[PDB]
This record gives sequence, structure tokens and C-alpha cells, in this order.
Amino acid sequence: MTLGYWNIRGLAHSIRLLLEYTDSSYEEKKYTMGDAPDYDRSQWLNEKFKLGLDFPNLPYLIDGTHKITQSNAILRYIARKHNLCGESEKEQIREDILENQFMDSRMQLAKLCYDPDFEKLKPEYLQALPEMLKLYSQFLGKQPWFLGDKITFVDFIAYDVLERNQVFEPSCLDAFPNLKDFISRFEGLEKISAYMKSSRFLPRPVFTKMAVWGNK
Amino acid sequence: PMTLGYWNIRGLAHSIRLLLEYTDSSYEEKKYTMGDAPDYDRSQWLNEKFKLGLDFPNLPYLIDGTHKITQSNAILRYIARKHNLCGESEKEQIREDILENQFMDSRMQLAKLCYDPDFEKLKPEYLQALPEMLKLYSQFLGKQPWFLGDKITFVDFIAYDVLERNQVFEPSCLDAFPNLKDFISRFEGLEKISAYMKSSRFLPRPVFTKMAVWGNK
Ligand SMILES: CC/C(=C/SC[C@H](NC(=O)CC[C@H](N)C(=O)O)C(=O)NCC(=O)O)C(=O)c1ccc(OCC(=O)NCCCCNC(=O)COc2ccc(C(=O)/C(=C/SC[C@H](NC(=O)CC[C@H](N)C(=O)O)C(=O)NCC(=O)O)CC)c(Cl)c2Cl)c(Cl)c1Cl
Repeated sequence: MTLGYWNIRGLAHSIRLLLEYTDSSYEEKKYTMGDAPDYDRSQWLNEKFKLGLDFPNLPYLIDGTHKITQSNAILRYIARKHNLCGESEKEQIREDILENQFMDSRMQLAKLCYDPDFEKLKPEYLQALPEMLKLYSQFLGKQPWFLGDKITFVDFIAYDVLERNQVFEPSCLDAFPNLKDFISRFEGLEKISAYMKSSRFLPRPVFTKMAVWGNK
Repeated sequence: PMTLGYWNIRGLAHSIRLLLEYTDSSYEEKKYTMGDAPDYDRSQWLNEKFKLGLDFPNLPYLIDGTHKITQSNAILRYIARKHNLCGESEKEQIREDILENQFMDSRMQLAKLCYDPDFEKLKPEYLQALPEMLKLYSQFLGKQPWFLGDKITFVDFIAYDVLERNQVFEPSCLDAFPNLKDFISRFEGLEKISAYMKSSRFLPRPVFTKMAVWGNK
């Protein structure tokens, strides 16, 4: 099993954490991006079209005969294999909603951090952020996990998005104990804890070299 | 009984509307009208956004009895699971997932272009990049009638919208790809689709919101 991605956190964080939790056997291919102004992508470009991928992209997962692209598709593949999915209709709906909701959240932060105008844009982001966090908080309520009593793939997505907001602005979650408690819970999982004490753990840089925030 | 909420445009509800039609679903639409520039008034929505019991209030939304769903893809999946319009084998599920997200990327690229003040300048570039993404969809589809194989599924609804709106942007974009052109025809030719397309309820334009540079009307 091989995981391909840039040498940064980005869209692979959740996948890495999931492979770890699932005691999956895998190897990473980690491409290096260059700096400004050329942002050299040589190693990736020389192999992008040589992997058998239907829609070449980063991240990618090669598992035996299956070749997958699209972060969410990759997460879902792993998830289905390890019974880490919503089961009831209601759980599936929630799963679907959150998967997409969290992608919107991811992207709002990414759009900010890659905008030349970052500093003029930040306070807006930060003023808006509590509103979204609040919805997440209220959704989660007193459940340990997003779907209920059981951990599922979306919690991996949730962790990444929420935690990185905490890294962006360390106080952002202060108004939401259940979200702080969620992060702790995630981090406290045996496997997660042990990963986190390994050299493979890759929490930063959050974004690519092209970012204005998180490029380092 | 079921209620579909969205702005009074094509946008992200096109695929949903077409799926509800195909499935002979009983539904009503709640159509919100955005105001024109420069204010782009959102009050019609905003006045009820937080009164619908939605966990994460947004457009589009689907109210189905006691299920309250937001997120376009979630809505599609919900409908699809009800009507056997999903991938079944593991391999089918993988492909469904990939395409769902791939077409979202495609959708977003076109929207980014279409809402950029630099549209004019940026268009040729989009047009130059387009056959490469379109080729990948053509390759993927191959000789299959539908994206997952011999059975129509939700992703074909997404595919239709994305591909067809590219054809609206640039009518010749699909020329090099017989299979894609045939896919379009086939989708359009589905009984319930064909009929809907002839109705006064069909809403193919405007493509985007009032704030768009292109497709605003
Ligand atoms: C780490 C940084 C990262 C780079 S990773 C490296 C890169 N890979 C890569 O990009 C892979 C991405 C892929 N998708 C994946 O794997 O996941 C790489 O190097 N690759 C190698 C090569 O060689 O290529 C990074 O920066 C990054 C980059 C890209 C992306 O994602 C790309 C993308 O396009 N993703 C799809 C969109 C996902 C997220 N969606 C959104 O954020 C919001 O979506 C939309 C918003 C508006 C909009 C419209 O204009 C329509 C308006 S509708 C009315 C509106 N409702 C909504 O907005 C609802 C949206 C919701 N999601 C839904 O679907 O329902 C409204 O009025 N609402 C009401 C209200 O009150 O709010 C127009 C009609 C549209 Cl169309 C959309 Cl889609 C990512 Cl993620 C990252 Cl991180």
C-alpha cells in the first residue's frame, strides 16, 4: 500500500491518521515542492502520468489493484475496509453532511491562507469562525464521536480541520468545551498517541510552499 | 411533501432537480431570489436560514419528512440510496467516490473562473486546460453507457450537469469526445429527463448567481 502526497500536512493528515489507527501497512511517497518563485514540482510531474491513476493527483493511494485519488475517496476506501462508516440511514446522512461541511471549512481556511491579502482577510475569518465552530459544537453535543458512540472516518476529517484551526488561532475553541474534549479524545487514542510520538508524524507545514500562512 | 430549497438558478441544484425528476419524486421547490448588483440582496434566504431546523443551514437544502439535509452531494446521496441509484460492488463504490469528488473539483474550477473579475483574461486559459480534464472523463467512461458501468447512478447526474454546463460555456468542448457527447444525448433522452426539459419548470439558466461575471443571467 502506498500513499502519495506532498511533504506537508495538507489533505493527507486525515488519511495518515486513519491508516495508523487502522494498523494499516503502508509506505509513503512524499514529494517535495520547491520555493518561490518557481515552486519546482519535478519529481511529482515526472511521475504524475506513470502511476495508472485515472485522474492523476495528490493525494493518491495504491492498494493492490486499486488506485485511488481524491482525499475523501481514499478515506472512504480505508473506512469501508475497516468498518469505520455510518451504518444506519441516519448515520449515513450525517456522515455525508459532515464530510462535505468539513471540506467547505477546510477550503475556507485554505483560501484565506493562500490569498495574497491574508492580513486584510484574517480578521474576517476569525470573526466568522465562531459561528461555524458553534454549529459543529452543537452538532456534536455530548457524543464522543460525530456519528454517535462509535468512531468513524468523518472524525478523522473533523480532527484535522478543527485542530488546524486551533493551530491557526490557539484560542478558537475556548468557547466550545466539547470540541476541545473531542481533540483530546482523538489524540488519546492508543494508535494516534503512539503515531504522534513517531518521526513520521507530520503536523506542519500545514500547507504548500505557495501559501502565505502555513508554508513553513 | 419533500421540499427543495435553493436560489432561483441552475447552480448546485441542477443535478438534484434532475434526480428528483428521474425518480418520480414528489416535491415542491422553495426558490429564493437573490437581488441584483450592487447589493446582491440575500434577505429572502437569510430571513429563514435559521428557521428550518437545519444543522448547518445552507443552499441547497432538502426537507424530507423528518430528514433535514444540506450539502449538495449529501442530498444526492440521500435520494440515490432511496432509489437504488448507487454503486454496489466495492469497485463501483470507489469509482463513485472518486468521480463525485473529481466532478466537484471541475465544477469549482468553472465557478472560480466565472466569478473572477478577470474573467476575460482568464477564459482562454481555461479553454486551453479544458480538453485535458475532459479527456480524462472520456477515458474513464470508455465504452460504458454510464459512469459506473451499465447502470445509471447519482454520479451520472453530477456528470451531466458538469459536462453539459461546459458545453453551454463552450459548445464545442465535447467534440473530440464521441462518448461524452453520446452520454449527454443519452441522459437527455431519458424519458423523465426529456419531458422535464420540455417543461416550463426546467431551469438551465442562469447557470450561476447574480454575483457571477459570466452566467449571471
Ligand atoms: C494542502 C493545500 C491543498 C493542496 S493539496 C495538493 C493538490 N491536490 C489537490 O488539490 C486535490 C484536491 C482534491 N479535491 C482532493 O484530493 O480532495 C495537488 O498538488 N495536486 C497535484 C496535481 O498535480 O494536481 C489545497 O490548497 C487545496 C486545493 C484544492 C482543494 O479543493 C479543490 C476543489 O475545487 N474542491 C472542491 C470544492 C470543495 C469545497 N467546496 C467549497 O468550499 C464550497 O463549494 C462551493 C461554493 C460556492 C459555489 C458556488 O459558487 C455556487 C453557489 S451555491 C449557493 C451557496 N451554497 C453553497 O456554497 C453550498 C456549498 C456546499 N459545499 C454544497 O455542495 O452544497 C449559498 O448561497 N449558500 C447559502 C449560505 O447561506 O451560505 C454557484 C451556483 C460552488 Cl459551485 C461550490 Cl462547489 C482543496 Cl480542498 C485544498 Cl485544501
